[PDB]
Amino acid sequence: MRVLLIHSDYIEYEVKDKALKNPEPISEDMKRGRMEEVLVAFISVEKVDEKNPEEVSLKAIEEISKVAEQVKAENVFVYPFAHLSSELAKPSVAMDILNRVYQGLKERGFNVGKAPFGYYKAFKISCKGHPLAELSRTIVPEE
Amino acid sequence: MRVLLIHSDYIEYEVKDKALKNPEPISEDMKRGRMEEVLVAFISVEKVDEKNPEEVSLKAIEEISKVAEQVKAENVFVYPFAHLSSELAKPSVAMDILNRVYQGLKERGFNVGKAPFGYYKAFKISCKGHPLAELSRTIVPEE
Repeated sequence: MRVLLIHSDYIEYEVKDKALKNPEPISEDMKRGRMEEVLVAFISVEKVDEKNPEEVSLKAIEEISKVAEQVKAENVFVYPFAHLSSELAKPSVAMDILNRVYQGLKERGFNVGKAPFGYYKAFKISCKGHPLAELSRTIVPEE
Repeated sequence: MRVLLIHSDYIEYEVKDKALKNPEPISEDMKRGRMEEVLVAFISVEKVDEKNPEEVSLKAIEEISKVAEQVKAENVFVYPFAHLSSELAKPSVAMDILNRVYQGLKERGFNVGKAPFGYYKAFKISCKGHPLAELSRTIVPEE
């Protein structure tokens, strides 16, 4: 897994066309969203993550929480984002892990939003300028 | 080299703290910038690019131009962005290549903007939702 963490004044998205034939099933509330004062976690789920979805997710949950604690973010947004790696996971495993991370973060007491997997999305973001406001993390299972 | 190409209604930045000890020397006009209706090229210059800075840059110039032609963008923005790879180039070579790409794109008749290398930057972007509006490219020299 590769994660890009961006501490942002806001994130906003609107689901547009489908990018896969079998994308994530969505409800009407899921086709747009906005959070403010938010650590946006852009996530690429990778092939090696398929060895241990649970271990990878837990490690991601810990890393994302730690950065949110550092920048004092109470809001986290899980934004699926394939472009951080070419070594991508099967879409079913990607969704599995994205969900594990999303749920895990709520279980830690954050307010967490998400964008659905497998659609093209318009999105707006404003990245605060700070040293810890734009970070990247590599998280992989122990083999 | 890894490039993330985002067709955007706008990009905007404001240079904040320095992220390196020897960043790119900047003038006062360089510390903020805005373009609209713009193909934003987020660029990670990689270690393997040091074998042939010229060849890599030319390949990048061609790929970025082609995408701008597809989405009919007349404005391009070169945004240095280390997070697309862990296999990073020496900062001097990174700046060399970023400049080659920037200049090359102007020589093709685009209006081109850039953000300086080596600073933390606040930035705002709005990505159009379209299928070709958020793309990634790997460009490396032939060995």
